[PDB]
Amino acid sequence: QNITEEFYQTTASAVSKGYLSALRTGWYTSVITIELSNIKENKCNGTDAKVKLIKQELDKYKNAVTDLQLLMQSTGSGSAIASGVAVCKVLHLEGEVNKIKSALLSTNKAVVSLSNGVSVLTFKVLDLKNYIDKQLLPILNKQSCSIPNIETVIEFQQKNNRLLEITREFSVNAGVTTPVSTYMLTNSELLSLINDMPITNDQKKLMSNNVQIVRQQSYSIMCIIKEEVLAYVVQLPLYG
Repeated sequence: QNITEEFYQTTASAVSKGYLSALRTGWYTSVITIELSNIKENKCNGTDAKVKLIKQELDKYKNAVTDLQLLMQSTGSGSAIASGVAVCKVLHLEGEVNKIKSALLSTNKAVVSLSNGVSVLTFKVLDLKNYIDKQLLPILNKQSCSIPNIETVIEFQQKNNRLLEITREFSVNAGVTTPVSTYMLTNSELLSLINDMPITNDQKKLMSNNVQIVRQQSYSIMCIIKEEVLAYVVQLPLYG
């Protein structure tokens, strides 16, 4: 007799699931990118605890990258994610990934015209290469490993945690996840994407007020790792 299961429910709002799904008229696809460091396993004189912890965190960084590389090689028309899948194909066209990277070199957001006709908003939500190439490359790219003070270990785990969780969600879901978690797209990132969507301001108010409901109506789709860029497509509903 519990009719609540037929309703999206948040702390302040509820929406009928069938009514919301029926109102959908299209999909909006965005490209979410994480900048990665292409670093091989460097072996040097590692004795103390802090070096072990960094290399253990580094190993998990390497495993997550290789796991996602196996996903992109792994993984139409009538599918619920056919919109996002089509965008992934364009990203596989040689030259698109560098185009997205060039536009995100100075900002974490930029509108990019692909080489199929679609203009797609692109985000860079995490810059791991910048952190690794400036805080860890000087320490470990040596004959004898440098000593990273224990707070550097904590910082790197903080930043690396998001990549591991994203890899974990993609691995157990075979590359397609719903609802879109806060690790795929934080609330701040999701609200920013909504504000730049080609919809009305009232629609932006509707989605911004109900971010949790938007997550349950959206998909996150793994696309590619290429040229130090991890790219996945977030597919958001359009009610127009």
